[PDB]
Amino acid sequence: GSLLPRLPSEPGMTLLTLTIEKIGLKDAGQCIDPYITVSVKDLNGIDLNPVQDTPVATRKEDTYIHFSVDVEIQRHLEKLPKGAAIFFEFKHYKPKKRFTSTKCFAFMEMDEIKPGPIVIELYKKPTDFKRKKLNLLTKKPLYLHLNQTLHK
Repeated sequence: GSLLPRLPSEPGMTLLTLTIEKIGLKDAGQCIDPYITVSVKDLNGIDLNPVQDTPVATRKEDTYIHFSVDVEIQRHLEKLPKGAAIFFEFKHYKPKKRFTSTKCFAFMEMDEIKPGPIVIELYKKPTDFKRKKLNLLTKKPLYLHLNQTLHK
């Protein structure tokens, strides 16, 4: 993993913690060494922040992988540009290919940052960091479940 510590607080500014609770996937339990890459991209799909990888999740069920990990967003919210989005890319080891593959992704726009639980739908790889063209992974109620906490 490469999860970074919370930034120092700045007066009058706000820091976001996203707790990645779990991810629903039809084939969750089949996914080997699953993890999530969290990035913050501008309108044009360019990294505004350092990319962060969760550690590998070990708590697997048939249709959920439990993470229960906090990710610290590496910029005070008021300093993010209006078209930014936070991406969550679910990655796993493909044993027939012997490499790590991005299976699917979720994202959230700036106007979706609000306290409390949120569920976000998954879109099929390859990740579109401009989120212009999206292919839904499943219509089943299998989502990425997050908790948002806004600090000061």
